[PDB]
Amino acid sequence: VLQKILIGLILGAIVGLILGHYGYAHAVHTYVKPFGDLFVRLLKMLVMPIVFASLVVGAASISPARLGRVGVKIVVYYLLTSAFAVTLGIIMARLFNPGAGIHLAVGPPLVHILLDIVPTNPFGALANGQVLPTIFFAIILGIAITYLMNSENEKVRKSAETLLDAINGLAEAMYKIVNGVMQYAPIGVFALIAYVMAEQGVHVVGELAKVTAAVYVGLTLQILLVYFVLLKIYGIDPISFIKHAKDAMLTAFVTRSSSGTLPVTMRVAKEMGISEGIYSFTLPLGATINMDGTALYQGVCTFFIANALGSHLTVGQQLTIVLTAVLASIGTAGVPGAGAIMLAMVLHSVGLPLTDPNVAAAYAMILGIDAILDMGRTMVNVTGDLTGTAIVAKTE
Amino acid sequence: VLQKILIGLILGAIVGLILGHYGYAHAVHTYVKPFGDLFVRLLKMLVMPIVFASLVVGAASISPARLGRVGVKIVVYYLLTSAFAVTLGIIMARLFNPGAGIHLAVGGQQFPPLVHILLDIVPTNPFGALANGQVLPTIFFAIILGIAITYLMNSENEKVRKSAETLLDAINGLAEAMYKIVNGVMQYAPIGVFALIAYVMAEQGVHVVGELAKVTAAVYVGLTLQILLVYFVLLKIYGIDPISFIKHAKDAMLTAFVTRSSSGTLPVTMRVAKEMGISEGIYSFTLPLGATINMDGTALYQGVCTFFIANALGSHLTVGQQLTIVLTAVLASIGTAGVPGAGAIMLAMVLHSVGLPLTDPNVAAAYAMILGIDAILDMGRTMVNVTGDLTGTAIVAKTE
Amino acid sequence: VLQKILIGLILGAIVGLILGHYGYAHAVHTYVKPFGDLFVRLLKMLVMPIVFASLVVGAASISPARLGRVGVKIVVYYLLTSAFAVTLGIIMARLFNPGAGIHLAVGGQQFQPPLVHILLDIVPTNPFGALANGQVLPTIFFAIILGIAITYLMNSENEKVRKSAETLLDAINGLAEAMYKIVNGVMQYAPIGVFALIAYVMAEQGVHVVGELAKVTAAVYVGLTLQILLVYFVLLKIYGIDPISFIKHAKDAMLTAFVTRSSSGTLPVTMRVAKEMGISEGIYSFTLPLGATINMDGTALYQGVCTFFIANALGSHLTVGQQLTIVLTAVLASIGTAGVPGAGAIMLAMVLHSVGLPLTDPNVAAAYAMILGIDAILDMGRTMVNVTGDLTGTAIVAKTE
Ligand SMILES: N[C@@H](CC(=O)O)C(=O)O
Ligand SMILES: N[C@@H](CC(=O)O)C(=O)O
Ligand SMILES: N[C@@H](CC(=O)O)C(=O)O
Ligand code: NA
Ligand code: NA
Ligand code: NA
Ligand code: NA
Ligand code: NA
Ligand code: NA
Repeated sequence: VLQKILIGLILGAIVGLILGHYGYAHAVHTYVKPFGDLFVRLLKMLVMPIVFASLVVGAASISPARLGRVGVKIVVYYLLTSAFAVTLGIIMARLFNPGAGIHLAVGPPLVHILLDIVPTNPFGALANGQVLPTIFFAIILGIAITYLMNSENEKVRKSAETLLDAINGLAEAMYKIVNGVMQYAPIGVFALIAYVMAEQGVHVVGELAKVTAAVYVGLTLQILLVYFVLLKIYGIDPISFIKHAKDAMLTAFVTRSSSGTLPVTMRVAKEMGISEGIYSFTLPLGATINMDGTALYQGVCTFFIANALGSHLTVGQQLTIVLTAVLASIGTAGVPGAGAIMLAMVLHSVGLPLTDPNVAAAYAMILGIDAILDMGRTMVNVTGDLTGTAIVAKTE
Repeated sequence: VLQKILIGLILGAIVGLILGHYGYAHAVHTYVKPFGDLFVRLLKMLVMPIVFASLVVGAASISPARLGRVGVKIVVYYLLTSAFAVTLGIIMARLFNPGAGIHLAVGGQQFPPLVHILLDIVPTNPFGALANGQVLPTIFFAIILGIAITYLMNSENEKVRKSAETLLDAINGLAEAMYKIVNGVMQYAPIGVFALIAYVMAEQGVHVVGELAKVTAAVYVGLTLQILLVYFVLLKIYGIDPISFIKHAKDAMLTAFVTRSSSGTLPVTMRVAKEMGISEGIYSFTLPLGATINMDGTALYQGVCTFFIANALGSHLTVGQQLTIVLTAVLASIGTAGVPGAGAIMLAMVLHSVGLPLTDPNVAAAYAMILGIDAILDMGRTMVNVTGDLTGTAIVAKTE
Repeated sequence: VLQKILIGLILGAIVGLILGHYGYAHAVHTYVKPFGDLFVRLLKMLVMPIVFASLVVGAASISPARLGRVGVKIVVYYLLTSAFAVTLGIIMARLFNPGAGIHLAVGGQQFQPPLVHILLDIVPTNPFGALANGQVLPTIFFAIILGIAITYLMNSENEKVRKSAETLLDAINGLAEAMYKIVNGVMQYAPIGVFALIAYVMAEQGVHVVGELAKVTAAVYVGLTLQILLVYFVLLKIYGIDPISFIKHAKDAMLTAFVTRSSSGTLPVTMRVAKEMGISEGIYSFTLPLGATINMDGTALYQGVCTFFIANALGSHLTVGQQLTIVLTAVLASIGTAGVPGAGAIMLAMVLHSVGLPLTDPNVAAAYAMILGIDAILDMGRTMVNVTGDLTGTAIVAKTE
């Protein structure tokens, strides 16, 4: 069964939590966290081909619409889900008030980012991660192929259908393998939370426990208040959605890599019957743009620091968190650290840099339990993609 | 229309030239030169696949000849076109005499095994070579693959011949698809172009005065006379209509001028070779090769710079052994890469050949004057570097 | 003919040996060793595709067995071949006793991996990366996984799935095939390539094989010869395969491996000898690349006979007892040692700190620098046996399945 995951997740959360309370953070890290990393190694392996392949073959569907409309749909969808997510985490940090005790001890060109979506060598872009420029190209290829196939010349249309196939052969094959790599997941998962529990979990106490609640409640309320709602309204069964997306949420949670989860996310989109036309473009894009769980986490962390330091958090202009949280979320990468790291950009937005070494002394507190906040946050980052995809998949 | 390029090129050259006279070199650079770079990003994207694919499928044609003869032809073609080009630039710099005023201010200054270059043509990992630019080793391998494919298809075993034809197809699928795209990316060209000369005009253009204007003339007149005196002529004699050639190569010459990347123009140069009906067997090998070997417009620029410096410093430019420019210019040209600066950079090698290095900090004070308007000289020089590939390809395409 | 190789190897060994006795180590290196390197460049070129392709198509054959059994077989084969090889080189260095004269001159001086963070590295994180940056091993791991997913994709109820899948599998074979076509052409260069390659090593390190260095060399090559006759010829004979047909077939791989000293660079030529002696891509296209970095038999001997050379010149008792700890670590070091044309030297260090005599104690570091003075001589021999052991094992296991 795939409750062997929950058997691993629960057993591991427990076995983990215990062993780290007894100073064996290092019996774990040296002994258990390779099996958790192995699992990840595998899932990374599949991300590059599965993404490329499935997007070329996902330029099956209509050039100007689908893509055009679907992009714009999903983009618009993504923005509002994220712009909401922070506001929800603002409200969570006005509710829980994480910062009384005084912070104890002390001690990119934007444009030259947009241009970087258009690769300069697509084999480069392939061989060095780089989902986003890959996406951009994989699309352009898959479209040129469509047009090649409706050529009058039938040597053109011969080879073109040829190519398009092998590419699908691959995309398909990746999907075949994401099934096998899921067998490891119970062990993979067990080992992964075993670590984070026996490590940062035995540190979630006092005001750190306070902030953690303010996050995860916010994350829960993102789902029920936004996803379940937006699903319900759009006529899709929320509860069927969860049942199907169980596998991606668990990987995303446990891995904390949105980008690492992508194959498993994409195979959940396949096996809930959406078109490669949609999912194979919305998913990778969203996998780095729709960080809903980050925008909450960042909105609730800006507050945590500005409370321990005791600014008024502008009773007025804290929309400039909301704004910058969005912006930072969009920027934050899909690796299992960067929301912390990027939180900085929404901090210098509220005017409290990691230079004023009390700020830097709270932020370092936060960072002490990031991988805890990460799991939750990540899982919601991914879910937001599936929701959005699914919603837009039903609109088209 | 593709006169929207000329509408962009002329509007941009003007809008540019003006704004840079009014100290807005930075309103441009921050606001207009991304659109120009976007265009380039795109064209870079295509170069790697288009080059690889088209050459494997361009090992359609006859193994020993075609390739063999065509290589040798185009190589021989390339050498003499370049060896001429410098001599034409020598004559331009004896004509215009760019160096009376003494290289005034001093102080603002500047800092390969040959064999371990030839060996570097044979790649050690063809996916490496692919994923890291590297046209030349790619070419080498793409050929070798394209040939092994031909031979695989005439195998007695028909599972061998099944899969082989299969592979060769998808590869063509791609090569084809790239060509489809170089058509789309051409749509951007008018904006792309407008922005790209908007920059160079509003930047180094408002600096082309006095003896800098003098050297520019002696280059561009030399570049014009490379066309009329060598291309138009070598085209006419070989029976191809010059004026149909220019009409067809209007797109590659405009990209190359505006981009200044020989190598970045390659897809558009290769889709001009296709749509003037030459064989992938020829063009998909002569074009990439020449795109980094047949720098004619460089060898002129370098011959006419060596003279500009040795005039401002006032050496006799050896009344006798300035053939050692001619020789080294060739050698430098061959070497100079297809990126949008290196003719300047490489000019150094022909300077230390005439015996005046960038150490003697008056030399390095002229050479830094030159470098002040290089992108002006680059547009010109680059366009001629590409044209010379088309000319030679076309000429040799007609001989075979 | 392919005796134009032997005509080049012999002419070159001679022309080389002579010119380096007359201080023209640099007339050679500047003039002859490019043609030797060109040859290598080419063979490198083919390695990546040939390996990848042939393994995906090599996941023709049965998923659970073949692979399963063949792996375990070849793995088990490999261990014992190597574990023997050192013991043979132990015995060679008890026989020839290379270390009387005290390590003269001190002051040559060199400096001094997480295992688990090696195993994890076999599973690539981006297969295009792995491909584009050498990295045979993770490539293997993935190429298999691909080739198997392909097999299963082809027996799908959906026949659009089974359409494109067979499509893909074909082009991949188109390539594999095409590489093999080319390893034939690149063999044409071999006589020149070979001539130039030994021309170098002879006119360079060969005019240095004198005295105790000649002593150790003998103790190596005799050990290497006796690895063949005593182990290969034997294990071949017993398994019913004709040794002398095997040698006839593997003549081309052995000569490249010897002359190139790159086990990994020889791989196309080795893999095309496996093809043209009629083994399945199912076997050879997995056992050959794996072994090309794991089955270093000629290394484990060289390393066992080098530990002894140094421990003799320094005069330790070489533990009359626990020198099995060489045997053990030599295996481990052999397994680790890469297929590039130096690393047995470099890795010998790990079996030295195992016997407790590091390159810090600068007389150790003054012997090890003597060894290294003639490594490329020991390398040719050692390497060729590293490859042979792959063919032997492949062939043996190829006949078992
Ligand atoms: N690990 C997170 C990123 C973050 O920490 O912000 C994710 O992939 O969603
Ligand atoms: N940018 C030129 C090189 C040069 O300026 O010499 C070209 O690529 O053609
Ligand atoms: N050159 C050897 C490695 C070594 O010298 O240990 C080989 O490839 O087999
Ligand atoms: Na996401
Ligand atoms: Na993000
Ligand atoms: Na050129
Ligand atoms: Na050049
Ligand atoms: Na080996
Ligand atoms: Na090894």
